[PDB]
Amino acid sequence: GLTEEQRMMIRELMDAQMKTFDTTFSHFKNFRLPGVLAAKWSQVRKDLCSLKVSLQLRGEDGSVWNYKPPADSGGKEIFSLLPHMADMSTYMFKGIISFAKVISYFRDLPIEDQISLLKGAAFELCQLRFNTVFNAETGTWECGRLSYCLEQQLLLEPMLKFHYMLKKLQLHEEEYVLMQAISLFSPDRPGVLQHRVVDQLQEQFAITLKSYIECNRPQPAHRFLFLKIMAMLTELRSINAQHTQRLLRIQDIHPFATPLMQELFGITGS
Amino acid sequence: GLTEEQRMMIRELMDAQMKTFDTTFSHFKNFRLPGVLAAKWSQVRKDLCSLKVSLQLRGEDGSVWNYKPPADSGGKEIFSLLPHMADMSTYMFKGIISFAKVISYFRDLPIEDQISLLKGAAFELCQLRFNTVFNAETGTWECGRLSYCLEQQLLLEPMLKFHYMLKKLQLHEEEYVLMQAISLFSPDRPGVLQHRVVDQLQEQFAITLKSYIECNRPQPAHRFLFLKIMAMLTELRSINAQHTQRLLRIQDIHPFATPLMQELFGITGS
Ligand SMILES: C=C[C@](C)(O)CC[C@@H]1[C@@]2(C)CCCC(C)(C)[C@@H]2CC[C@@]1(C)O
Ligand SMILES: C=C[C@](C)(O)CC[C@@H]1[C@@]2(C)CCCC(C)(C)[C@@H]2CC[C@@]1(C)O
Repeated sequence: GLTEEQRMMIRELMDAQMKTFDTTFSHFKNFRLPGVLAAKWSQVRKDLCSLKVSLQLRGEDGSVWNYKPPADSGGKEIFSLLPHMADMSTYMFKGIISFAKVISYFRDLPIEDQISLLKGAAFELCQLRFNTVFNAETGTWECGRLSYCLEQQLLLEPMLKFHYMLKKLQLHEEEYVLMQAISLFSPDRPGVLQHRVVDQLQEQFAITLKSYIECNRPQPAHRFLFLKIMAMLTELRSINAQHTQRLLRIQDIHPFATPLMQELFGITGS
Repeated sequence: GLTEEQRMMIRELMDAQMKTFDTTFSHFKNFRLPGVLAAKWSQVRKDLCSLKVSLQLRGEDGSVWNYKPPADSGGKEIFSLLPHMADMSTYMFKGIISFAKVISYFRDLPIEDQISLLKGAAFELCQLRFNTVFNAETGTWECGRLSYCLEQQLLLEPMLKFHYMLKKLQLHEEEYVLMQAISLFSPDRPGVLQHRVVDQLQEQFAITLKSYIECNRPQPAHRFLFLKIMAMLTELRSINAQHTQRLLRIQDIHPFATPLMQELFGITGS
């Protein structure tokens, strides 16, 4: 059974998730949309083609807008969805930042450790929240009135393979929010000072997740599930590192990062 | 055979059509689009539902936007496409006005007869030009990078039955432009003073059309084609009258007419 203080730990995480995760994306608004009607470039081109999606906008009246992205023809058209994706990423980053500020274990860390942990894990927590709205049967992220549909060679892309593999473990809401906590409290992010405090905090979150699975998942299909989840978190950290490199390469030739993204990625504006 | 001065008549009409009809709609731009995300009303509701279309925007890069209109739920949502349609109608009206100003038979009329003829026939010439880009097999008006697809009970709507019936006569470009001339030079529009001059001008255009068909269409399928075209022009005049009533009813509860539309429909702004 879960100890008393582990139940309180899950409850506060679930509470923060309920307060800061707008599952309907109802307040995602005023976002940009695609307009109507050398070796660096070769690599920026490869960075974007494997993450191509179409976009659908369902209106409150019942109207539907659908956007199909263009094929790569050797021009700026591969950047048509970057302003919108920056707006969605920024909205998601804001929810992740609010999620961390509610958690007591996070407020009690020094503020300049809070910034270091958020800078290192904001992308990972965003991907974990996006997995809960991912439809693996249709390959679409269903974000309330917005839908991002992927245009099985796509599973070669580690980000897409991550979302398909994670969705198939069929995790509970409690397991997702504990994954967010373990990723957020990674002691070994750049600039973390209280690595000792963050380490034992992460260990308690992992122990709680381990005990949660052992108490609520007896089926043979969930054997080694905790170890499967931990391996997924290691893969997500790797995806976070390669995705940061992609963003910085695209930012080099075609700026698109919002001020909040610039802050999280260390861009000073000079 | 066509007389010498009839050949010159067709040539000037064809010349004006070539100069003023942008068949690719390349200069139709900066138009509005639907936003993203009592007994008068009952009749304004019936006026709009039978003319419902979806909208597709093909970009130069290869991207495609598609708009599906909402169903009627008893609200303002039936007016979502009115600003765009007013922009398309205004662009088409401008081409029709430029078409008339090139024709010598039109410039030589007094200017306040030119305004009366344009006020009475601008809608009809617009519909005739739209028929040349109508695809009866798909029910879509293919306007270059824009496509307006109709959402056979629709043939009950006289405007849609007109476009299907006219397209099936498979008229030449010369026959279309002569239809435009006969409609433009209708002597019996409100405010026409030189009804005698306009009458014999229209008669010459009809005689030229009659002679054109007799000289270039010997096939049994084109028997009575001139009489079929003349009957279509009478039907178009009737459609013009009922459509003016629809527009004025919609303008009463939901203003949408551009300044050019207001001028053509006699709205003073007071
Ligand atoms: C900020 C990152 C990028 C490269 O500019 C866009 C990544 C984007 C992203 C993960 C961005 C966040 C929203 C959502 C719908 C989950 C998409 C799925 C499609 C993908 C992978 O292209
Ligand atoms: C100005 C008139 C209206 C009522 O506001 C719109 C009419 C509109 C119209 C004839 C307007 C001109 C362009 C095009 C694509 C031919 C459409 C076809 C669909 C239809 C019939 O709804």
